[PDB]
Amino acid sequence: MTEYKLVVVGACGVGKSALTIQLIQNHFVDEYDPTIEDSYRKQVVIDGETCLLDILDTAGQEEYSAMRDQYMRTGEGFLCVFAINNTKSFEDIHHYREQIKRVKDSEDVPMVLVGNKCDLPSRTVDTKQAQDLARSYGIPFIETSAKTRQRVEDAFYTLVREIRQYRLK
Ligand SMILES: *C[C@H](O)C(=O)N1CCN(c2nc(OC[C@@]34CCCN3C[C@H](F)C4)nc3c(F)c(-c4cccc5ccc(F)c(C#C)c45)ncc23)CC1
Ligand SMILES: Nc1nc2c(ncn2[C@@H]2O[C@H](COP(=O)(O)OP(=O)(O)O)[C@@H](O)[C@H]2O)c(=O)[nH]1
Ligand SMILES: [Mg+2]
Repeated sequence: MTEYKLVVVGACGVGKSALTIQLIQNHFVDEYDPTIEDSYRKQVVIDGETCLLDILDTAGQEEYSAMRDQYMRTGEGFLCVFAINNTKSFEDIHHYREQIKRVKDSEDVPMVLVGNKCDLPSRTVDTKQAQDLARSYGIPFIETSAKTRQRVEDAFYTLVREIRQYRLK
């Protein structure tokens, strides 16, 4: 099958692991160990194509090294996650995109911006604000809830679609 290497990035606590485990296992994990970084695979059919998703759930220590860069560089698309009730995690998005552009050495990298925890009532980041930022980046924006599973498949499948478009260009 066709493999897609996805990398889930974003601040501590935004829901990277919860989103990943929701997609793979269809259940919601609270308080998942923030130090554990793993890759998860799933075979899925997206727009008629059988896909093997290989999803890196980034975690643990913020590390910069030639080795780490090399590893990140193998990522084909990046799910850039913030939490809609945490403004700092949203303003961190610039940094993550900066590092992605740096290691991929391109201003064109498949990316999807994800505003997670959209089930919560105490939003601090407006949907429109994130939409406008995503538009400036030229990437899709989707709000998700790893808790209710709202748009979780949409978020990951949108990233696959972005990678497919990049490959065809
Ligand atoms: C909670 C738990 O420890 C956790 O999940 N994480 C996630 C990974 N990790 C991390 N953080 C940051 O930015 C954190 C920030 C706050 C303190 C200082 N620092 C700078 C900003 F102010 C925000 N950044 C990165 C990071 F860039 C990378 C990484 C390293 C090398 C290259 C690349 C290339 C592309 C990438 F997408 C990433 C990513 C992610 C790269 N890695 C991990 C980071 C905090 C702990
Ligand atoms: N209400 C709500 N809580 C979430 C959601 N996603 C993650 N969480 C909670 O936020 C905390 C951090 O999530 P986690 O997946 O560990 O974040 P990570 O550090 O980015 O991997 C956990 O307690 C989760 O239960 C969500 O969509 N809604
Ligand atoms: Mg985690």
